[PDB]
Amino acid sequence: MKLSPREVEKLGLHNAGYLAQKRLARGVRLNYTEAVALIASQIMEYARDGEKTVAQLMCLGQHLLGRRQVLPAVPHLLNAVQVEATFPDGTKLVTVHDPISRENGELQEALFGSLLPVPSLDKFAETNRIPGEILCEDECLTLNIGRKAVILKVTSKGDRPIQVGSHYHFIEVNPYLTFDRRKAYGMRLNIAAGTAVRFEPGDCKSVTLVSIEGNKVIRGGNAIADGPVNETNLEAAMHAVRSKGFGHEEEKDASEGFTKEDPNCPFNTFIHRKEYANKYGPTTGDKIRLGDTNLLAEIEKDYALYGDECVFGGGKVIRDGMGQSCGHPPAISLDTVITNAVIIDYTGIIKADIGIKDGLIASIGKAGNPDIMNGVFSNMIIGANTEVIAGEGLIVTAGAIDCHVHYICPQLVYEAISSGITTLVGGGTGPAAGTRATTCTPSPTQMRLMLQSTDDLPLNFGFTGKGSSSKPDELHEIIKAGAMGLKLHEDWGSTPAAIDNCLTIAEHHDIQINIHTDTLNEAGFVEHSIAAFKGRTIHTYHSEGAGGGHAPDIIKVCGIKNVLPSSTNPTRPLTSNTIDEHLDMLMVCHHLDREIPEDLAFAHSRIRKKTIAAEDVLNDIGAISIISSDSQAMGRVGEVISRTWQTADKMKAQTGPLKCDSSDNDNFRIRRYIAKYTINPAIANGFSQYVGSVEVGKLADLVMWKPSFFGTKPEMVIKGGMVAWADIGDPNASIPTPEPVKMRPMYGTLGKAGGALSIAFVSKAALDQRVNVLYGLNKRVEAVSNVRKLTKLDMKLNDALPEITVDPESYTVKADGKLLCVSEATTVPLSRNYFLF
Amino acid sequence: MKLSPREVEKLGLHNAGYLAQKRLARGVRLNYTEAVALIASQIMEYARDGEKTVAQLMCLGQHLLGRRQVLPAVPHLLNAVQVEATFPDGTKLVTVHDPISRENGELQEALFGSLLPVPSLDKFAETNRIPGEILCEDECLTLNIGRKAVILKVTSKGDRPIQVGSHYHFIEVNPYLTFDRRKAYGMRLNIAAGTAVRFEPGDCKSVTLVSIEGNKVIRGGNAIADGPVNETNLEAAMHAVRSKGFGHEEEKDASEGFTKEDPNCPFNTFIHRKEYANKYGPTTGDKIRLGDTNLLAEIEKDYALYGDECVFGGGKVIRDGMGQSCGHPPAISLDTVITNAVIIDYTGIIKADIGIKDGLIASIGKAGNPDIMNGVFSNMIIGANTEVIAGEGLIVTAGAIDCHVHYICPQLVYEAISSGITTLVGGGTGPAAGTRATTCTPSPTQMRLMLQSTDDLPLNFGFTGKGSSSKPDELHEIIKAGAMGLKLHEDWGSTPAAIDNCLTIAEHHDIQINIHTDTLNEAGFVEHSIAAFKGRTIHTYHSEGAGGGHAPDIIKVCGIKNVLPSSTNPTRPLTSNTIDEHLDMLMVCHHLDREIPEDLAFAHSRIRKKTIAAEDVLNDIGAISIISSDSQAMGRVGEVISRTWQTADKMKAQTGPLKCDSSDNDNFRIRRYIAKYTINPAIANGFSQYVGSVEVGKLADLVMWKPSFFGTKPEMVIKGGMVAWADIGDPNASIPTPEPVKMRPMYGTLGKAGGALSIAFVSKAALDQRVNVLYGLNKRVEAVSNVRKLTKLDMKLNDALPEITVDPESYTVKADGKLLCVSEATTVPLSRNYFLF
Amino acid sequence: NKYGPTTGDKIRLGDTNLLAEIEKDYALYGDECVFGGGKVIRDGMGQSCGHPPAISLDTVITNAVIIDYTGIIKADIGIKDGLIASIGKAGNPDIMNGVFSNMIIGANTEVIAGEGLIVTAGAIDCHVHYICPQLVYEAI
Amino acid sequence: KLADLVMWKPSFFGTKPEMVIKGGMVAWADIGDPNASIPTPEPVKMRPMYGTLGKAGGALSIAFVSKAALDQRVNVLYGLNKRVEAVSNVRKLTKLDMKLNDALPEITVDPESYTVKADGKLLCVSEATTVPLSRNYFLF
Ligand code: NI
Ligand code: NI
Repeated sequence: MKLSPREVEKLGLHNAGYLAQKRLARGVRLNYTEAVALIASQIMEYARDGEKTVAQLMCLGQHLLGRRQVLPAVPHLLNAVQVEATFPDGTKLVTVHDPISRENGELQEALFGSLLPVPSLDKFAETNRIPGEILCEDECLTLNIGRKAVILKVTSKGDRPIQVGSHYHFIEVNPYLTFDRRKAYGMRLNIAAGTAVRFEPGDCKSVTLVSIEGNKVIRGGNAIADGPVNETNLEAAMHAVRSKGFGHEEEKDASEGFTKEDPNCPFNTFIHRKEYANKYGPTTGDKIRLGDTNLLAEIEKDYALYGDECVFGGGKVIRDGMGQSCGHPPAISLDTVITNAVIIDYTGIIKADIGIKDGLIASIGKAGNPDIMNGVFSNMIIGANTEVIAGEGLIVTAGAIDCHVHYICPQLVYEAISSGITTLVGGGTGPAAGTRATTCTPSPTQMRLMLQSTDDLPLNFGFTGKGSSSKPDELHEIIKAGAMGLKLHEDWGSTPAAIDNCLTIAEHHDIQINIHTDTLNEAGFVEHSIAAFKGRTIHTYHSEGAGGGHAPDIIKVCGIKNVLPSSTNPTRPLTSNTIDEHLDMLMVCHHLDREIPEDLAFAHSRIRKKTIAAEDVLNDIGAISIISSDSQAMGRVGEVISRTWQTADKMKAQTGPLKCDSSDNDNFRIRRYIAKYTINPAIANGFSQYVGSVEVGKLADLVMWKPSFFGTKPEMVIKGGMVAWADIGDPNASIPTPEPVKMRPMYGTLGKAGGALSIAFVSKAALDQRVNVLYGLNKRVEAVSNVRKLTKLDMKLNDALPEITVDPESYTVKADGKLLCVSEATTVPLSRNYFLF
Repeated sequence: MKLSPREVEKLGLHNAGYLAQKRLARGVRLNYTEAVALIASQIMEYARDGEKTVAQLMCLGQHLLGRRQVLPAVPHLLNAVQVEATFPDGTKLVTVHDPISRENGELQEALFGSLLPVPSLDKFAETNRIPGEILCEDECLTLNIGRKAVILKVTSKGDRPIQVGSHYHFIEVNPYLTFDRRKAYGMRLNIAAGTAVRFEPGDCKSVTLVSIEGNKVIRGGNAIADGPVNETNLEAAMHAVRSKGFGHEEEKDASEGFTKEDPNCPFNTFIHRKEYANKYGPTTGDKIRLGDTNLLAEIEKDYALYGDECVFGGGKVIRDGMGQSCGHPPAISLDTVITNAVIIDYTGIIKADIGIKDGLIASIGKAGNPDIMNGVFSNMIIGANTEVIAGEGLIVTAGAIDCHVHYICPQLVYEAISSGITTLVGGGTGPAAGTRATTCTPSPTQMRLMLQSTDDLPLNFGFTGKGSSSKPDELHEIIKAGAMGLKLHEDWGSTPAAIDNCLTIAEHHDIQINIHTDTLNEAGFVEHSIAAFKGRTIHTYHSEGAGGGHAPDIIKVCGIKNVLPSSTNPTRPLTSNTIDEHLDMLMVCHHLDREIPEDLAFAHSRIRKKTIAAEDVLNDIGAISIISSDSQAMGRVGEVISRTWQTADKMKAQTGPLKCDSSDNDNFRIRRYIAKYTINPAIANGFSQYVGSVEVGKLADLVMWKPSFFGTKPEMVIKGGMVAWADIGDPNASIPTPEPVKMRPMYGTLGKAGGALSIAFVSKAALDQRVNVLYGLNKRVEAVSNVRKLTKLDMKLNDALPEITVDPESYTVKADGKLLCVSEATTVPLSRNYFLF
Repeated sequence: NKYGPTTGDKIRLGDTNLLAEIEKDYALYGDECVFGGGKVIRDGMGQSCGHPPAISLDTVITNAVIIDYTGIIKADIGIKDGLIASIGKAGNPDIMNGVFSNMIIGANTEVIAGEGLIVTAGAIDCHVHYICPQLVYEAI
Repeated sequence: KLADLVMWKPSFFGTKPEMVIKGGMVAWADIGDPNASIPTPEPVKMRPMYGTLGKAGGALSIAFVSKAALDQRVNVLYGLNKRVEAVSNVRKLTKLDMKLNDALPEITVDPESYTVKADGKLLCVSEATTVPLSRNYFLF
């Protein structure tokens, strides 16, 4: 065969398209992935026939699928489909535009080549909301306010077309443009940023120019007016215009004035809010739908001055001397800048540019050129050494932190980073039996081996040891070796003696203690474990008890002040299929038999509907502060984020807005829930200063999202200022977009680069021992700290302390005397519109 | 499932076979890949049935497909199909020989197991050239000229057979062979090299022996006659023959004489030219078709003396004391040798052996043993520490250089090396928006990160910085950090001031400047950019301007002496589908709207049929010297080679042979076009002393091609004397050939070996700073040089300087006053016979 | 005495009878690069301020008498990245005439005073017997 | 075995070696003035040779550790350029394994007079007023 790599990936695309074809043939409404796969594969097959031209397939691709063959969200999620295909002329790109544009598609065209029976149009059932929509006001914003303005008359004496950008210095335009070059000094076109004005040969146009702001320094272009804006440089520029032969004709009666906040001012350029949001992303007061959920994030504020947005492209703002600063020290220029980004964080939902330098979030605010723009600080200068990432219409979020990973395989690392998790904390050594059940890395030899094996991966890593011992010796040994925490587990012995020993060791070493308590109640009930805590800080994994813990009342720990509670994802939210799944999964895990009464009694005592339904409310009100994975140990590493937002959606459906929220937006709920997997795990584990939020000085572990895909599939995962993972298409494509578009690893994953972008979190004892030198780790290594004085009040936005009471018989849960109960959710968002399987 | 790694690959093979089955069922004629996939998959399914023997499937595989179910080239491309399958008695290899041997195949057998409807034989349409054929003369070559010859009478007294090779010392043969051992001293069988004479037990034969040449030293065998050929050693050998009991019987009247250039001489052995070309590959005067193209490469000369070809195998020349030297220093022994290779290079098209030592091309000439052969120099000795690569009937070409790579993903690196590109020059940091448009690596941090990430890849790498600045500060900073060139780009500002600044910096630092001129004509027209050049050397990317540049007449730079122009592949050659593809590709790239008149006007001004037709003539006459990719930025990395040859084919179809060519061969055109991606990029970028040609002293970045597959899919890519990538079959196969045959990475890609075989090209400023030590690079690092005094006359075979004139209105292009116009090509070679998708 | 000999002067080489005459001098009289308290090489006077950081010399030997097989001259030697970056006149092109871009004294430039000293290329000894490592110290 | 050799002049045996070879390379040697025309002239001192410089001294030596430490690969943990080997065969040793010194006398010491008997015979040696290998050789 001699198959090249692109043939292999195209064969995978064809297999996905054939799966979509079978599903379409049996009459199900396809989702986004299936529709894209079908359209791409059918375009490839029609190209393989060789009886069509590229334009014919551009027209044909719009007829394959209609609105009735796809889910109601697909027409909004699916704007175009690029694909490469080998015609008789060779490989050609062909792109379908708005492929879903009819009520019904041509199903014979859609299933062509598959040799499957074409289904009748009746087979597609009938039953909406736009994922990622921007809800704007019906207002026209006004650009370039408080500036000196002049309306000039320009005529082209050239024989070729001449576009000029919005921020290009107008006195330095092509010499074959004739106009009053004296009145264009220190001026730029008063038009929307990133747009242009075109002068066809001989064309005559009346333009409006507004003064540049900032330091008012002209650089670049033709070097006609190289220098600050003043009278002497104006005379020098006019002498250069006359000498070098640049078109100049005085217009004595030109119109002069100022741009005002006036609808009837002749110098003002207006732009509708919808057009503004389409061009640069939403501004203050707009709202964003988070995926296909019911949550609306309103932009609390916006750092941009309208008219000076940093837009990169051909003939756009970020260019030499216009939006790329040129006359500044090389060493204050940003390494990277994410432009026009909507930042969702636990602190707020804002619109800003994120400047990244040396792998840290250098600044958040307005970027650009202080020579040309107002409001640009010295930590936000875009220089000639600055890479640009376009955040127009994308959401920037901090990389998620998963604090309950079982290192059972290295493929869960790829699955986690592909979903936007940049930090894993947990324990394990592989698929050994001890780590399938526990997040313990027992041996120091295994600690060294796991720190060495994960050294090249572009994630932050933290490993915990086995704290289930009644004497402190081996705990000291494993903390000294690199363990940043200890784990008490029922399978090693989670008795009160072990709890006391592990907690005094934690107070000695300033590490966090994770506990999975005794489900059998063999040494005592939950009150005796709480007594063993002795008021000391402790993190409780899966505090509900579905993952495990004192049957039935482990959930009482959500009311204790010194206990930091967390939840695992497989119960988030309660749904119709949750109990059967969890019961029989528990039976599989524990090798239990349904036919023996004791085994089924244990299973039913441990998997409880009422206590999970209470867990949902406790997550909503802030009594549970962290949502983790428990990966491959009753947990899914790639669903910490999505499941969290699903919970939020459910709690808006069945409880309405929170008290702090209103009918306008869901900003407080969004902040509370995004804190559960970004900042609260970081505070709990003791590395809050490095990761967990989009804050200046923190590591640049960022995740880009389309608002239509928020919570399911990110556009790219940036690790330490470099793109670690991203959605990319065919490597042999003419552009990056053509199918198959997969979440692939980028240059941040190769060589010794992935270690240069990330941190290995260890204990203070291990860093004092310089385990990064002993083990030969290329990664950065930092010590965890500030975890022993923590109470529930330190969890951001999740500091509630209800008085929990569980009935021993009926398992009814009351918080402050009020019953906690929520209905089962028959559906969830962020699941079915997005995933092939 | 517990799927082992081989089951996954066999499942992929089955998927490819099922795709081929669906295509065959709808009645298209399969290509090579589809036919191989179908035959292998069907053999696997018949084995899975368990009702067939291996012989039954050997016979059955020849009847699945006929000549009417496959393209006309497939019967010549497809000689056999090996496949490994699980029969009821375990895993067995079954291989089909000449699987296309009927007009029509058994379509029920071909589609067996798929449950698809068998198509009637009428559905396959009707419409020849042999890919890779060797056109030889009707002449018989004569072996071993000017040697002393004796015809002896040998008889076997053994009870089991004795086969003797062509170069084995005949006095050293099995003791049970009786013959005149005195007349066999210093003699070897006068037969074709690598062949043998078989003595069945009791068999009595008459053989002809000719003297060995060179130093005439006998080594190895039975150690009967070790030493130089003389009288004293003859007497010692005869004493050893008598003592050790070797069969000896004097033949007083044995015929003796000399081998002559005479057809009717009794001592001469003749071999036909077709048999010679089949056995050892073509010799002087033969012709080779390059793939399925129109082009015929004639062997200009051959370094081989007929009779002493270095052939490796069982009982063949390269053996201890016959073709493997024994009495030389271990150090002068070659590390490896490519034998009997046809070398296509811009210098010439020759037949030679390539000796590689320490990762460099140690020598080109005749390899072997100077003790036994004439014409072997001390830099071409095959010793006991020499690996052998068989170039018999294969073409060896220098690894291609792609000078316009956008480092958007690391998968394009695999795509490039799998197609024969060994050196990438360009810029980028990942899928950031700044690098999807430009080949700029802006930050020094990103320069370090990218040099570290590509440290283990087995390719040569060169990174360029962002030169679009009006002051030199950040340009100095990024050149000092590792950048070996700068890119001026319209997206950052490609104005005359930036051009002047970047060019004076280039003159300072001795790096090359690549430019993407201003398409908007915002600061100047093309004459003003040329004025900004000020006669200084500059590389111009995609000089035609489809990729971008001054609308419509950037192509005028092809006439400027100091400009080194290049073209990108997606316009190479003009075909019927090119304009629609490029128009709508530009529309998606620049986010343009077809319904806005200005946007469509810009798009039509940029994508022009007349200049895209002009660049074909300009590449043919040599006015365009380099063909690059522009990978994933309107460019395909894996088609730099194929597209180039496609253009050559087109320009032979529509213009005939060049002036320097004749009706016999196309050697000058082949050299001119192979210079466009091997040597000219190397000269332009400043590392032509290391890579870019099959020349002694250069790095051994070689690509071995089957002549039928030349230009599409190489047999292997050697990097620094080690096989970096190769076409290999199932890992669990009994031999390397069985399907699925994929181009896989070899041991050159693992560990710290990939860096040991490559060069990272940096600036002189960076090598003086020792960035290979600062960044911890295991790769070799060299400085680029000799790029500022270059003119068009330094590009090899592409030094033409036509006087170009473009019409402002009609876009008509004239070179020296003559209209340049080429017809659209409705088909191309090297595309459809070879690729699955 | 102040800056070292200029064109036409002569220097006795040690206590030998050999006189090295300065063949030529790159200095413009009045703009000698002298480092010290209240001297020429200062910010904005003889130390340049308005140039890229990366063209500044790493080191500059000032007012040096260079004896070499090519000639016996008087010049400043600019060193950058461990190589002899340039030989000529160092200083500030804002204030001084005859300063090229490879001879700019910036704020990242170390100064060695060659006033009245002779500069020679390090000798090459091609017949060393590596009998001990102490001869290396004696040689250097 | 490792080539840890010591070359002595027979007139100087036991006091001052001519050279100490470590792993086939001269580690230390008696050498004279570095600027002498030959190695012999005074002051002749025992000086360290090229075996003691750079990463050569580790290339010629062995760091003896336990088996537990070699299993842990402490040569990799600590970044040692020296060769590392495990000690072994020390638990089954008796007096009879010491070469040429395997005698086992029955020793008896008097508690009061400290008189020592071996196999019942008094052990007594006179004090030596002089020793060789001390005064003919050492300056101090
Ligand atoms: Ni757990
Ligand atoms: Ni370009």
